Amino acid sequence: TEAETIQKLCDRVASSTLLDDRRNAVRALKSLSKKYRLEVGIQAMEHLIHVLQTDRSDSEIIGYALDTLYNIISNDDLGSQFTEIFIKQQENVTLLLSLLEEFDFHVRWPGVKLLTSLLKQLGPQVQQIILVSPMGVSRLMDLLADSREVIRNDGVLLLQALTRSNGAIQKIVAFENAFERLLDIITEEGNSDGGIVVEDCLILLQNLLKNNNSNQNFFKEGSYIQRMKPWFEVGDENSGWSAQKVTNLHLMLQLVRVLVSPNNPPGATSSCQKAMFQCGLLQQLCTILMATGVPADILTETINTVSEVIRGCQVNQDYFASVNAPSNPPRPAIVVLLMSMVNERQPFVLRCAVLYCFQCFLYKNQKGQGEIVSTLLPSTIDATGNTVSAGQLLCGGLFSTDSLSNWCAAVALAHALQENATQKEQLLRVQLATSIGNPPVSLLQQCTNILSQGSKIQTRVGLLMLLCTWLSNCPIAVTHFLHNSANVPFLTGQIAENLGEEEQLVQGLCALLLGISIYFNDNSLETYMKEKLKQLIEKRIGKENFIEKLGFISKHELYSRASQKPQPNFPSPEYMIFDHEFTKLVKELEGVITKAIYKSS
Repeated sequence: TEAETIQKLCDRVASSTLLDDRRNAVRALKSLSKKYRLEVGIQAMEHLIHVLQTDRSDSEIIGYALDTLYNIISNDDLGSQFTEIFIKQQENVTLLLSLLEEFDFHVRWPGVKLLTSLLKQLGPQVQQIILVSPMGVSRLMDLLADSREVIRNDGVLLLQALTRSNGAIQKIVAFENAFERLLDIITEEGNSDGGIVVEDCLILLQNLLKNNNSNQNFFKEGSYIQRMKPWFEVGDENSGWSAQKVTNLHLMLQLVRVLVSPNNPPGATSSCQKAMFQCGLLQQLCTILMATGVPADILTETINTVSEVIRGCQVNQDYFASVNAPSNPPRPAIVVLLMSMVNERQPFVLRCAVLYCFQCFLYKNQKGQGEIVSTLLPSTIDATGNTVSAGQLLCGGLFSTDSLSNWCAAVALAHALQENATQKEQLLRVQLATSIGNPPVSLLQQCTNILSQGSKIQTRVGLLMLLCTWLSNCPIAVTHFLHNSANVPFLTGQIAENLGEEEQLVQGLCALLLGISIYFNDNSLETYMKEKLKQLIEKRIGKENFIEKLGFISKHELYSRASQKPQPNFPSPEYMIFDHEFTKLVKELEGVITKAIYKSS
């Protein structure tokens, strides 16, 4: 029986009076830790611990005790329960911290590996023991300063486990110089060309910053954002990028994004956007955005990063508009964006990213909005220099046969109009170039006409989000809409029908559009005053029925997700239904429209 033989090694370790004997026993008990743990765990563990408490004068036996404990605890779920047994006595963890003050390799290295495993398996509990132990975090931070690369590198992994989801420890590590030290490890290792140690440092940096407002502030106020610029100085290569270089650069971009996340306190993102402009980071990122031979996944992530760097920041938005591609007719980055978005051939995730970048370029940027719309107006301002305009590309996508391009172009245009009173009115002057035989038709009416043409649902959702955005807060748009006599009957007909579930969303959007045409109706068009439209709802469809159908939009499965996330990074083309900003409009208007409809007078 092994339970007995290991009991004899246990009693030797415990009772044996000479160091040499105890040591050979621990060494053998080690043999039985790998390939045989369970008894060793339940019968050797407290003796191995006793060797750590006594016997500290012999590095060799301590080494073996820790290697054996590592083997009891680590999984390369037995590992979980042995961890719980180990830490029952919290002094067992503080004893490990004491041992980590020793520099002898055979003590230090296994100590680091064991405490890392404990930390990975029972994070919150082990972290708490370390946090309240005097000098506990300090002794671990100092592992980064060990002369031996193997220890320093395993120290980074330990500190990932220590900092994970622990605000208090993250703040201590920041005060103890972690940002400078980790950035310097990355520089020395060669930035994104630096292999797995760089990846590990970047992961630790993410633990230090993600969901940590105080550390993001420390990062910014410590003038560390400028240290991120060299990371994106990639140019000598641009064909044979290793998988590890891609992994590193992806993490580096994610770090940039943490600092300008739309979910931060607004002042934090804004102040970081400014700092990124001042040290040349934004400019450097736009350089990779316009380079050649950048792997698809980096290109997409870089576009999504630049998006958040510019989002709502006038100086940065204006910088982005000044960026040109290196072509014989210089071509704005914005045009290069829109080309890709409506390119039926490009990868879906790239088309989504380019849409995000365009939305963020326009966000709170009335100047940019007016620049886009003005390319659609009969105004011979020298558009040449770049012959294809942003407006021409959006019209092409709007009326192309590809529903994805229809949706993206309609949403891109809605973002050009949103909260812009002037551009909503300007866009009403746009008349489509019609092909031979066809009568003239306004852009507004043509968008509307497409809704009754057997177009795909996706096409019609996009056009309806556009039309709702256009008419919202714009009585003159409402009048131009209502003045074409086909529009109200069409809307009431669509809403009144008893169609399948997928078609219900279109019905709901039709109800929103009809509601907008009541709520924002200035009663200047005798044919369709508010009371006439309301009586029409009652007769053709019924007031309660109207509201049920209006309610379909916000009750849709994908609506909740679109409302929470600004990024349009849908899983696949069939999920491309709702725009985030559009969800804000529905939230703003559904309630007040509902009240307007139920009102009697």
